Amino acid sequence: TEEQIAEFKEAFSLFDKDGDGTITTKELGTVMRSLGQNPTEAELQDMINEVDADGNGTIDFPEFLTMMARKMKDTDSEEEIREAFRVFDKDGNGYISAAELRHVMTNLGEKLTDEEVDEMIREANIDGDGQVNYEEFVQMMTA
Ligand SMILES: [Ca+2]
Ligand SMILES: [Ca+2]
Ligand SMILES: [Ca+2]
Ligand SMILES: [Ca+2]
Repeated sequence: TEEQIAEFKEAFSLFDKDGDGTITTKELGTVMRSLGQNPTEAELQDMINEVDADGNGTIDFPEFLTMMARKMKDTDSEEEIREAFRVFDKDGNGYISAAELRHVMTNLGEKLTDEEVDEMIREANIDGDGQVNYEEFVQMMTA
């Protein structure tokens, strides 16, 4: 963890421009900008409120660190799921068709008829294209 807080410390300093130990809507603002995004003060204020646990109006290390921890898990999630999607989507076309789910389902040890695969697509197909896209996929995986 020692070398972990250090890493986190490094990330915190980019934001803490004047090094007083807190991040302000203005400091958050200059970083967003240096990144090519010019948020309004109102949008900046919402970004701070979300992380500000004690309501003093700024974010300190412990608050950042704790925001950061939780969110690093969820990006390690979206990434596992973004993976499975890619193995399913044999023709990297953005969509999982019946032919594709059937092929991979057979490699998982289940030989399904076209009818059973059809039923799988249906169940998860929202926009009704008869295909499963990333969006439909995650809702199917997670929820
Ligand atoms: Ca500061
Ligand atoms: Ca605070
Ligand atoms: Ca495909
Ligand atoms: Ca669809």
